[PDB]
Amino acid sequence: VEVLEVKITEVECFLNPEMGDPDENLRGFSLNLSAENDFSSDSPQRKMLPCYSTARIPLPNLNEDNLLMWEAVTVQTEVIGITSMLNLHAGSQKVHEHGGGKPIQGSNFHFFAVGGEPLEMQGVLMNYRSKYPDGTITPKNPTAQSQVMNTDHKAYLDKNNAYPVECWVPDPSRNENARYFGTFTGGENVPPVLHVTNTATTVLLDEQGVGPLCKADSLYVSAADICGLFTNSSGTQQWRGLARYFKIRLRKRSVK
Amino acid sequence: EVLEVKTVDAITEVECFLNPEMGDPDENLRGFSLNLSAENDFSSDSPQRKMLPCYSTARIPLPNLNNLLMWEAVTVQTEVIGITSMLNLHAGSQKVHEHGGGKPIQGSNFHFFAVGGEPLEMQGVLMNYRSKYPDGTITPKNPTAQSQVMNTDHKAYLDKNNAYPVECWVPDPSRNENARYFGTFTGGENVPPVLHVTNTATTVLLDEQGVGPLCKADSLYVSAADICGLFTNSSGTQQWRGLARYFKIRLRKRSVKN
Amino acid sequence: VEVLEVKTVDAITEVECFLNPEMGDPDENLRGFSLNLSAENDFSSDSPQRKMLPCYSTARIPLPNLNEDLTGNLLMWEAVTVQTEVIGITSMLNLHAGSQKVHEHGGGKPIQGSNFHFFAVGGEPLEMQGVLMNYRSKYPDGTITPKNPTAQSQVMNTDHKAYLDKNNAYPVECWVPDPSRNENARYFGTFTGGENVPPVLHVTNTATTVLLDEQGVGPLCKADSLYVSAADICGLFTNSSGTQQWRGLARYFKIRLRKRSVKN
Amino acid sequence: VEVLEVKTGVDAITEVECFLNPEMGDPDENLRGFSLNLSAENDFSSDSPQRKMLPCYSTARIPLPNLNLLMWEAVTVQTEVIGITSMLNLHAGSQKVHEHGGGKPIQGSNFHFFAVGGEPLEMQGVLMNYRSKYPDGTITPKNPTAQSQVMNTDHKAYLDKNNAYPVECWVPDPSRNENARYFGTFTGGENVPPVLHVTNTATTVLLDEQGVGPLCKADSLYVSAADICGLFTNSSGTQQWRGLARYFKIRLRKRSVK
Amino acid sequence: EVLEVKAITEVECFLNPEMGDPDENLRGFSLNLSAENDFSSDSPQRKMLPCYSTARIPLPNLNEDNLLMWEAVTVQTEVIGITSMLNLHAGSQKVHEHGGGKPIQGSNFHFFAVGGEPLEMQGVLMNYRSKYPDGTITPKNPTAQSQVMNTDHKAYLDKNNAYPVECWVPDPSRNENARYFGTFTGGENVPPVLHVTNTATTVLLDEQGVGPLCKADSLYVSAADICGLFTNSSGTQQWRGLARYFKIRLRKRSVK
Ligand SMILES: [Cl-]
Ligand SMILES: [Cl-]
Ligand SMILES: [Cl-]
Ligand SMILES: [Cl-]
Ligand SMILES: [Cl-]
Repeated sequence: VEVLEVKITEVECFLNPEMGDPDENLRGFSLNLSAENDFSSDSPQRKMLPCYSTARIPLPNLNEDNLLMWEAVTVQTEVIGITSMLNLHAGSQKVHEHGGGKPIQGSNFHFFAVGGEPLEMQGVLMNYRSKYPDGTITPKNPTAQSQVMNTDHKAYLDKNNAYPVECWVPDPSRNENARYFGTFTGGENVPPVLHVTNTATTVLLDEQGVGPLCKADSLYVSAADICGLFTNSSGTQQWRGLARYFKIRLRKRSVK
Repeated sequence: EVLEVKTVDAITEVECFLNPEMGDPDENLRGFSLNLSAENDFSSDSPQRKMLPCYSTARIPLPNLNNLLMWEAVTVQTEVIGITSMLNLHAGSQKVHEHGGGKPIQGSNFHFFAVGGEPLEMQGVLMNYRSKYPDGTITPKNPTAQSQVMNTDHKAYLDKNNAYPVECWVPDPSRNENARYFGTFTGGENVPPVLHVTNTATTVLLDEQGVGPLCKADSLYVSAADICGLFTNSSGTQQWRGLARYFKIRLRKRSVKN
Repeated sequence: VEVLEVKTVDAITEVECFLNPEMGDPDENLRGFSLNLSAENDFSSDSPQRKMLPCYSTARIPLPNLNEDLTGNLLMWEAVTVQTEVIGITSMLNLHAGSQKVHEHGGGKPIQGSNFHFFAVGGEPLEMQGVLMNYRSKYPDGTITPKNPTAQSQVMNTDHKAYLDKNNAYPVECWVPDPSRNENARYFGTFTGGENVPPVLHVTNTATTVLLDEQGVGPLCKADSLYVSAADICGLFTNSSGTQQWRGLARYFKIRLRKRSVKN
Repeated sequence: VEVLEVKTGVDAITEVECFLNPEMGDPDENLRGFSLNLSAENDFSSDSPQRKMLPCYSTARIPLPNLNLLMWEAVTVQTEVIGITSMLNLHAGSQKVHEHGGGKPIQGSNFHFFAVGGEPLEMQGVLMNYRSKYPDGTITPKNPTAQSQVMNTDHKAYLDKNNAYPVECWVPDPSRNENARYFGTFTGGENVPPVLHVTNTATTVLLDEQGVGPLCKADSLYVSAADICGLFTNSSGTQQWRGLARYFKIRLRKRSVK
Repeated sequence: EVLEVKAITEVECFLNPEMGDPDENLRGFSLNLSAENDFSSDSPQRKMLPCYSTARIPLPNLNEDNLLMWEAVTVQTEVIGITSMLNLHAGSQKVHEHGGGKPIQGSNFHFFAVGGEPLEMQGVLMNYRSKYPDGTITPKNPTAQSQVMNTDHKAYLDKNNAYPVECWVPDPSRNENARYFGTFTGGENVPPVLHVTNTATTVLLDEQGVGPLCKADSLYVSAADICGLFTNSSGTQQWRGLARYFKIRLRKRSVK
């Protein structure tokens, strides 16, 4: 529909990570990782699989102000609790005899989105013959083509802690009413590098000065913040994730 | 000679996904190469077709037109699709140690794209001129020792998909007057892959004088190579892994003298 | 606080400060180091020694009172810019004392591994949010750590809010600056984790950070005080034996301030 | 050398292009672009490297159209390393990374350097070891002392012969080269990954603060390069330097001088 | 008071490194590093300690007859001989059987300054109980506090080859009349990364448009360029240093 003239409120929210949480005391961690399954019998357990975080954020009803819609203009966001990884005394395997614990390191994924509706996602699989567990939503009727680009695998990030990170990326051919940003760093011993500052703002307005338009007086925040692998004294490995903070500035926009 | 920009229906967007062409050794390993061999003498180097990753290319047809009118490519949005699929450490990859997770994809990688008004122009360079390339590949014809450095005979068009091996060919900086190309190669056993996705990033394709690629025959050419690293199997065999690349291109009608 | 016009002089002032690090100080001779790090404590049995936990540094700098009376425009000090650097980085080029040989007949092992470089400047104490690796850790007397933690303290638990109101008491491993508050401060930090991460530290008297927000307003010093805060964990020192210690260094601050008018 | 006005109108601009080959040592007719195997652990008192083990600076004089006063002025250069994807061949020659693995990538110490000047590059000599005995066909610092291992102002030369000046003996001289522009990056290490970019969208302006470029004496332009990509590890454990060609495209204009 | 800009001279100098020079032949190298000395008994040899380089450059007298001083406006600088490190055939331990020699690598420090008086140093020590050798100038009467900040340790860089790099840094609380720039990179395996170009200039003017002012007609250059460690065949290690070029553009400035 036709976007018209601008006619200014802040929302803030703290999205928890969904790393698998194998029992209550391991909130923020996945189950121990399995290794060396044949592509032809790869059946990962639910609690081993990090999933995308999402929340529907209700916004003030605009009935007392064609229509009006909230417009997202800017967001400030950071990963919460980065210094917790300076605890090298709890749970982690010694680097060597008499040494402290092994830092969280290895492959990591840091990702956020702000939109006027659920994030649109595309499925890609490492191994199309993976049997995903109950409580996950993964590409339906995958083929070999699902290990590169198969355009049947389209979804909405419409449920929290359901869509595994290894199965889904944001869809660049859609997401007209959202902005998203992500960096993947892969490797056995990659160091995590995380920055905090209250002086960083991201602008959400497009080439024509229009931010995401909030449908049904709601916005969707999305995140995945896999910080790396935690190595237990036994040699077992677990994903560790951290919460993400969002502060979103919005203004009223007339539409038709 | 390039004249005036034109100004209803003087703008068009086209979008597509290019699939990677890494070798596809069997019906279930689409997006991977055959296991890499090692330590072949220069005198007896005969790589199998399915071990060799190839440049991806496609020709996108644009609406016909008629001091000629041509479509001009102004901006591109591109990312690699499926970067999170590397967070599956449970399938096929060798354990990092006893009781450990699978080894992540890592090692030598190459990220490349191009947008042109005609096929990408390539220069051939070889690690080993005596390498014997298999049927189904197109490689520098009749190379010499000189072909291991610069040999100006090795000129080709990226004019066929899944045929031009990445290890044999580079974009030619002495040509490609009607195209824009971007590439980064990172070599090493342990190189971490580092990949960014956002729908807010745009490359401008216009040159110093405000002209983008002009599409001959109302056709646009997209080119890619996205080798993400090596997958290490439980046995210790390694394979290339690749991913698809998204393109969105904004074009505009431009007038040209005959 | 409704903000009005910048005054112009006798309108401008500069304060400077050297903040020492609080790495734990295990004995009289090892100022700037932690106790030997322990390893492999079960989450159900994790009681770290006071001297093993580096803490945030903080200092309160007194400023000149500006108001003849408070009876309906106040003057306040506004922080505009800061120069800051880590003091003594070249001390890590001592490879002859205490550090394990890299191999037979080799130099000592450089300081390396996980590090955290953090600073802030505010018109009030830094506001902090608690997050724990392990909510079952038993923290020692003389530290201030998240009260009544649950499993949610391993992710985000909005109950863990604190003021950095005391030097050498808030452990770096329990607390981050709170991006949901600190309306009247500016903070900057980088965490780099890994067993063999190289330290990369720059010194120059030519670098300035601007503390003004989008509206051109800097931190406003309530009660004629400026709060500086730092954490500079440089990495891990590996002794002959194989035991490791955090090493930390002091941070310089030079802050320029101007007189700003406010309503009330 | 008094500089006056930039000349104007038709035929006031020219454009030269050059593919400069690397000079890595070429130990036999088939190993064009490599060095001889690296020796190791020679005492400083008895260090006598074989010529084919020593990479040298590349250079060429490019002759320009005769003008006579007018001189050609170099204003821009586009430059690129050629064949960077050739390092994705891990099947030929190189030591396997482990049992059943691919070949070991080229990695380690690397040097990427180019220059554009209106006369030969001016160079300063600096030795790791002043007692090194250099072989026939190489040009190295004369009568070096222990001071040659730091700064000896005696060691001035012109880059006036291709494949003669060893890269280990010479650096561009920042106290001279008023009539040239040089750019280099040294990365040292046993395992450093090579990182190389290609794009036809990057230009270096060669104009100084006053807006003056290299003025081309005796209607000559001097290009210079060193592109040591890293070390190739043969399956026996021997190592060789691997070099690549460098492309130049230089835009020039006529400048008035008295 | 700093008055008006009155014309122009250029000074140049190549400042040698001071790495320890253990014998006549090993100019530009330290003595083999010792390891594992107790804090309570750490007595390093003179020839093992790299020191700061400095030189006072004499300028033309201005006020033979508002007074005039020389103002330093720009500097071009680079490290000289970076390519010498491509000699892997001399002295260095092989990387493996039949392999080339081990490149120089590990901890490095690259620093320069330009002032109109001597560089002002602050003392900080790894180990305050270190006993420093004759021929060096180090913090007087140090305490534990000398391992962090101890304001007693102030000194002018007044003597070439005397102030050990490991004991001193530029003082950011002082040096109103100099500009300094330095990077430390620590670690066993750190690669040296060095750039050369005759097209890079550092501007030395401050916020108010004023460069360093040469107090009594002299300009002071300071440097330390520790490139990393050379590993001999035996396994022993020595610092390697390189000279630094400076070209400094100066202009006449009126003062009170
Ligand atoms: Cl699906
Ligand atoms: Cl050909
Ligand atoms: Cl609390
Ligand atoms: Cl000479
Ligand atoms: Cl002192």
